[PDB]
Amino acid sequence: NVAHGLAWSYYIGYLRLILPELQARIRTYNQHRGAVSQRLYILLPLDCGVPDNLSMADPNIRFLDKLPQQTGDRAGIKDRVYSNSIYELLENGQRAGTCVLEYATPLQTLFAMSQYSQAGFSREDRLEQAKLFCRTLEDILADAPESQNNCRLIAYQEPSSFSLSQEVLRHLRQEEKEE
Amino acid sequence: NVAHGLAWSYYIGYLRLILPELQARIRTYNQHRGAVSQRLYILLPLDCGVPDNLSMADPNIRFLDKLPQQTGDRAGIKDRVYSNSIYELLENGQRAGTCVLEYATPLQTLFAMSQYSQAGFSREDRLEQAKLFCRTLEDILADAPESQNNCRLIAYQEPSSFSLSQEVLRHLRQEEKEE
Ligand SMILES: Nc1ncnc2c1ncn2[C@@H]1O[C@@H]2COP(=O)(O)O[C@H]3[C@@H](O)[C@H](n4cnc5c(N)ncnc54)O[C@@H]3COP(=O)(O)O[C@H]2[C@H]1O
Repeated sequence: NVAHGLAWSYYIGYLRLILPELQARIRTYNQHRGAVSQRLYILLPLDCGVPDNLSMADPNIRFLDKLPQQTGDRAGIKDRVYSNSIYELLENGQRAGTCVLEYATPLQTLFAMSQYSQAGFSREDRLEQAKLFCRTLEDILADAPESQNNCRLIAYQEPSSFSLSQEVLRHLRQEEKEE
Repeated sequence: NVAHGLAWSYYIGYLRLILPELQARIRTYNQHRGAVSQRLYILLPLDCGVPDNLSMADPNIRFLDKLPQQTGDRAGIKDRVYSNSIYELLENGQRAGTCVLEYATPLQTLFAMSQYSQAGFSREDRLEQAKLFCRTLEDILADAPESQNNCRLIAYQEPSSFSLSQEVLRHLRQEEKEE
């Protein structure tokens, strides 16, 4: 049940420090083309396949720019930088949305752990732990609307023809339906 | 035993990506006063008290500068920045050493978890988990001399008159004894 600790680490050491400041950074970018959505969209692939370049996971997800970096002193590191990337979502050659998009990195940690023999984490427990991570993280944000309003969890499982851009657009449009 | 997963997360998502590049960044700073030591000194307070400003933990630990930032694309974030701070260690008004110093942030996560009721982590298990983190992390680096040569773990426990700068200097001088 390592996924439980990674979910809490994900919130304590990240979501709870950037999301209270995200709207400010979003509106700052729009001021100083297209309107960036005001939520952090977090990709939770249950197969734990976490590429580093989204464009390689789906060409329709096209990097646009970066937000204004957030900084802060943490654990003896001066000016620890929290940066986020803005992606355009394409659909049949058209820009259907623009949002701050990224994977949940701890799912990449789960994947790596399953390969290290010293970690005592079997390759078979990847899916189960990924789901415990999603469930735990969802339960955490349910008790912190400050952060829940600032992000949407996009958990998915590829069966083999899958569209990641279409998966994001579904959440991005259901959010605009209640805007 | 959440400490086990945080230790592996600490290595997979950090130590294993900066330490192979640390010497290059150290020597770059010395080129482009005093010689910075060529190891990352990581503070592991077993009481899990992890301030964000080292100078507040001990005035003899004085921030000097930052290293050249390392960057890389991780989990959909373009140019994720890994930064490190250089500290001078004072001793009776004299500069006894200079090194890249910082706390192990996951110990700060353990502390926060113990306060959240939803996390199911008792306040009493802080010390035990801190030690499991130290032990686990030490065992990981023993199997990766690439990273072990590039860092020294400084685990300590305050009894109530403690000197943190003197604690670091002891490790910094034992390393120069076999230089
Ligand atoms: N700037 C950022 N950008 C994107 N995501 C961020 C982030 N800061 C935190 N997170 C998310 O939160 C997790 C836990 O962060 P934490 O700092 O407590 O725990 C971190 C931290 O103690 C250490 N670490 C990683 N990157 C670091 C950095 N740039 N500076 C200092 N420590 C770092 O490794 C642990 C695990 O890192 P990991 O990435 O796997 O897991 C991170 C990551 O998924």
